[PDB]
Amino acid sequence: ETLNGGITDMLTELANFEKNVSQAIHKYNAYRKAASVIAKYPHKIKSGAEAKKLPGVGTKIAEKIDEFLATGKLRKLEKIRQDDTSSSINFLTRVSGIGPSAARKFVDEGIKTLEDLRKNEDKLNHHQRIGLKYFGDFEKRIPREEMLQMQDIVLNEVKKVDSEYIATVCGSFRRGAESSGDMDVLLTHPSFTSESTKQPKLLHQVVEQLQKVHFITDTLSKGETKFMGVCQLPSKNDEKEYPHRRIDIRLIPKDQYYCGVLYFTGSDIFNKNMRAHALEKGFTINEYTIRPLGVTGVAGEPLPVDSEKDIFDYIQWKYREPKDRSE
DNA sequence: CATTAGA
DNA sequence: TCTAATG
Ligand SMILES: [Mn+2]
Ligand SMILES: [Mn+2]
Ligand SMILES: [Mn+2]
Repeated sequence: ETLNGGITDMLTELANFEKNVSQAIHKYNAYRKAASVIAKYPHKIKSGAEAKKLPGVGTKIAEKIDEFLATGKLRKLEKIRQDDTSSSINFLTRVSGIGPSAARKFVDEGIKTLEDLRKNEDKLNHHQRIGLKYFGDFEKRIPREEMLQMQDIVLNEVKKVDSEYIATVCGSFRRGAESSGDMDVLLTHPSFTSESTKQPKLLHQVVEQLQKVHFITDTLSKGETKFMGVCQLPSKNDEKEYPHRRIDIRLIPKDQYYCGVLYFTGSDIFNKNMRAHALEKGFTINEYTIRPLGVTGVAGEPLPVDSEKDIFDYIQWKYREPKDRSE
């Protein structure tokens, strides 16, 4: 957590690079398991040799650790950090729509900067187009204050279109966070669950709503179950407009909400841990259900849920307010 | 780890 | 169809 820090971070830098600037899936995969194990080991690695004892630790990375231990740095690391191309790739990457594949291609074409991308708006797609559009506000955090404002309007039309809806705005917001990166809207409807062969419109009706009122402003992607967009809060009585916000709305079978709710609400750890416990408790939890375990090794059969509580009662735990689902 | 775009 | 990019 800290006695093995420099090593871990260095490695992951090492790993993140192979994946991105290069295509080295494997090396990258390499640096990761290593960067993983070395993180677990309870003592101060004092030499590669020592590291090397480890699993996934080869001559390659161990060599790497000596150098880092020996001298406060690493050239390979220093070289990359300098490398304009590779820099370039990391950069373009921030552009929502942009991935490594693109990055690279873009770079090869010579598009390396913000401006580059502009000049060639043609070379980019709608997503990427949008991404480029709202790059600044896309990297901006969302104050709860706003979060509050957003969730309000949203439940608002949700309600309006059909009173039979259920929306929850999950994530850290849901968890109390003083700020969020985007807004995550979970959605369901009685008239939609497991078997009841859809009602795409169900999703459809809302986005449309939000749009008509100006909440929704662009479309990153619209599917019959997962919309992905951009939104904004009505820029008040002037002098202050709002940044373009990333938002996601998703449809869900009323029969699997709460799990998914539970889940997407986190925290990553809270979940893992709760889930771990459900294992002892003779259960199985996952993004959609909760199945009781059969000693044969495994089992099935989706226990019925109607609330965040049921899942809890099931594994006989303490209801944790989402406030404190921190871990 | 599944959904969406796209080419 | 595949492949990329999001989460
Ligand atoms: Mn070994
Ligand atoms: Mn990006
Ligand atoms: Mn998200």
